[PDB]
Amino acid sequence: DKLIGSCVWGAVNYTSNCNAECKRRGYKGGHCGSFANVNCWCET
Repeated sequence: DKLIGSCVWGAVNYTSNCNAECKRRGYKGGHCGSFANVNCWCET
């Protein structure tokens, strides 16, 4: 998975629309994961 933004509010590069963000960038989709779902991971 490609990381390109923080799912948790406060962290640098915050992006709530993880799914849309990934789609907009150039990935099929995206989903928040990692520790406490703080990182947004784009489905490669």
